[PDB]
Amino acid sequence: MRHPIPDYLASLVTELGAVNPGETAQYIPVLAEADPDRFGIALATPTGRLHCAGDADVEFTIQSASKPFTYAAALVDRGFAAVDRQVGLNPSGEAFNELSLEAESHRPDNAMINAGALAVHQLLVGPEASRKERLDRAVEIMSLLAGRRLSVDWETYESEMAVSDRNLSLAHMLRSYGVLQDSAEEIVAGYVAQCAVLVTVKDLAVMGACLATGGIHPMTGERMLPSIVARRVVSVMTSSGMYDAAGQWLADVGIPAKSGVAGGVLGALPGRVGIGVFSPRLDEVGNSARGVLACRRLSEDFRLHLMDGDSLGGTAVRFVEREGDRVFLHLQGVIRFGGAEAVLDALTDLRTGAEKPGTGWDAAVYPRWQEAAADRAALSAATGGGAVHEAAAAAARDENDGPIRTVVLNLARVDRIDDVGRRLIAEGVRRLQADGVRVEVEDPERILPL
Amino acid sequence: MRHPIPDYLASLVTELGAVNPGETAQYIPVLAEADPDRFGIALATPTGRLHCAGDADVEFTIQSASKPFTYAAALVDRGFAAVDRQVGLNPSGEAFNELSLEAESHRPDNAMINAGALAVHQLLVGPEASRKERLDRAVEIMSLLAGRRLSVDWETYESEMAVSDRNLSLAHMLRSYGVLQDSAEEIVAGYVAQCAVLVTVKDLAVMGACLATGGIHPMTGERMLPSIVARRVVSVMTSSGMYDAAGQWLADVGIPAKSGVAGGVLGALPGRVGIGVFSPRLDEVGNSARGVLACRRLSEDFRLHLMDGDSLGGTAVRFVEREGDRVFLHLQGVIRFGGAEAVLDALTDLRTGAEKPGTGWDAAVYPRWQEAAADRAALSAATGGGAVHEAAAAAARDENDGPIRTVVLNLARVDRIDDVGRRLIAEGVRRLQADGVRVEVEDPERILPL
Repeated sequence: MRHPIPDYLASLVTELGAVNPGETAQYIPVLAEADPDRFGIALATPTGRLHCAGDADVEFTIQSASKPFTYAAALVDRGFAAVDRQVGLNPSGEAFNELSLEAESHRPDNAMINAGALAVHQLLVGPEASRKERLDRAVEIMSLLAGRRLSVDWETYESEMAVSDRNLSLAHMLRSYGVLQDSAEEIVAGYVAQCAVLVTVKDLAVMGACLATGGIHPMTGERMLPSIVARRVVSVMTSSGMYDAAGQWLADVGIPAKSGVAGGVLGALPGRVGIGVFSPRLDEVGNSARGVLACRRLSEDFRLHLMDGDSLGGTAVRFVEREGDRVFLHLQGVIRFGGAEAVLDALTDLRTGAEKPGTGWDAAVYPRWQEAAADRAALSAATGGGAVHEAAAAAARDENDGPIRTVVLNLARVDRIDDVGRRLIAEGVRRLQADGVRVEVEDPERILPL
Repeated sequence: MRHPIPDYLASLVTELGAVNPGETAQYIPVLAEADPDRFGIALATPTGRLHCAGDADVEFTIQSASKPFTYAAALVDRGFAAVDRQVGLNPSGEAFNELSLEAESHRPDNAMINAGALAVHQLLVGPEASRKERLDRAVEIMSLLAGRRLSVDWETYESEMAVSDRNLSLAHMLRSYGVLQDSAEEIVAGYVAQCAVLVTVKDLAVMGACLATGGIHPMTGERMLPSIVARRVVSVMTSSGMYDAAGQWLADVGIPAKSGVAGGVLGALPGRVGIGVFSPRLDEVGNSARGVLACRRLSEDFRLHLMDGDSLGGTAVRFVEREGDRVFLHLQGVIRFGGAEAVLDALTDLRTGAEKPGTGWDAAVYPRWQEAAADRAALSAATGGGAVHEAAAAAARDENDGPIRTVVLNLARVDRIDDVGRRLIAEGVRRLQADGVRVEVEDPERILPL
């Protein structure tokens, strides 16, 4: 059988491809002349899968879509403090107002706008880095997430460098205020080359997947960026990626994304998917007309919306078996606060101490809640509590005859766990032993420690 | 053993409670006189748990935090089309500019600002609803999610009704532009009473949990609102809840939230938690000083950030066993696109047709990717692919001797599945049978159908 997702993409391409409104980027001859009859799309999954359709192997300059990647590198190369002092976090239109730098901050609004991107480039390696080191540091970060050595299309670079008065304007203003140190020409040159890096709809998908996983490369499993750094990048994509229309975009689509004037659109939905879309023509506000509509389709047909929750929940608890005197509690999935939290519910739901719990709510006041609670399997199916309820069960009819003396924690089925999970699950075990309960942790591939 | 989460909350209360900067809402005597020495916090989980600390049982007028609830009711009572024609989706400051209504839209920016909240109230039941029907329709929606009959503090209502010139101003302007039909006095009266509804830190937590689950009540499991309606509410909370500071807030905290001038703060992080915080004093921008700082603490200590993914992923696949000629594929958790997607990977990863797959990537170009792929168990642990890889395994060495003829899909361990999951998993099964493979669906509590 053939995977049905790519067939969905092919249908979407054909349906939305029935028309092609808008225009190709006019302010740069090379892009205005590009072939408009192109439309491709790709989805890179968290686990390493790649679905596509249409022109998804056609290279094009990434332009603005490169902004979240250089921001990432700047954060790793200089640290938050140095970068935040130069780049802000507020949404705004690309139209520039000097008043935004007059603030006691003296820094452009965010990293998605040109002025902010020029400050990011300037920060790329260190204060004593040359023009060349910063350029390939840019090319390097994009290349490392794309999984292959990328190149700069000098034809576009030269084409744009000849009509770069606006960005030179932005760079000179930024210097007067001290956000740039080197020359306006030098920083603008590096950013224009940066925007000229060539990628395909599939490179973007994979690059976006790196951000969606929190920094881990989906095709290898190695960490390319620290999760805290990726969180900030996807955060700014959502609040500023679509400028003044971000509010409308978050609600109707709900996907962190950034478009580029060459037709490309980058998407990255944490924990679920990396998206790459390509369609030359732009709408009245500068984005890829079909590129963004296609994102809206993916969101409406699949509910791939940042506000549509998809958590591990109680499913972190694979099962709870009360063999006899000992209890077997197995865990699974990627454990973070979500799973760790449920785990703590399981452990606590065993009577390993005088059970004088704090319901939290007055049963007398909420008769409905008590009734619903009376059937824990039903309520657990309606919310999504996995096998956590098997804990109250083990401590149920089974405790009527015999106390629990040993608890085995098996983590074989667990893929990974962050520090938050580790510290929480650790504490839960520390408190078990305190109840005079034996606790043995069966962890084949030592994952538990910090 | 005692659950460690509430102990964390108690520590946080004591730590952040060491100081108490800001002022109580001054523009309404009753609130300016309220006792500032109060600080409580509560967390309501998706599965029905409630952790708390400090003054979390003290009632206070919900004020602005009521806005996302009336918006929800308006959406259900009138439908998106009627409501969107009166209320926009763009962020903005509470400071009012007439220019926002002059747009061809002729509607206030969003539902979080007063002007937008007044339009929401006006729409509450129907065009022919009385002043009274709209007031209790408001009280009703908040009461239904809080799980108990709430009441209006008329003392605050009268106190505020005596100094409601600003909101009357907003209501009269909205009438001139046709966003309100009834009198300015009537709509303002209903909204001020609306803001006077009394709730505790724990009511908010639970009310917020209703939004975080996509509309399902955590203490009962019954649907209080349709998921599409909750998605829109949490979407606007994130983009407009914190006004012009939403960008900064999304990045540093990442929690959909709204504060109220009485000291309360509502939080709702899809799929993970409903939050309620109370702390009378407000900062220089009108929010609960400690209320918001406490949200920042929860986000930094637990990584309870909208951009920190927590997806079910491959864990939707509990396990894949190749008993012999038949294969057993069990599923678990709350299946949506995330799980359904992985399921489709499992099914496809079996050779039930001439295996001429589309790698998606050129192995020659990405030697690293091929190597990593060579060890599917390792790569599946590094990304978080659950037991989906057991599919390629069943179709592995095992297929060297004998083809697969029957596939059993067990959904007993699955809690629930949306339409997206149903349609996708359905299609995957339709395509299996097409390969001449027998497919038997073991679904005890008929969940599959649409």
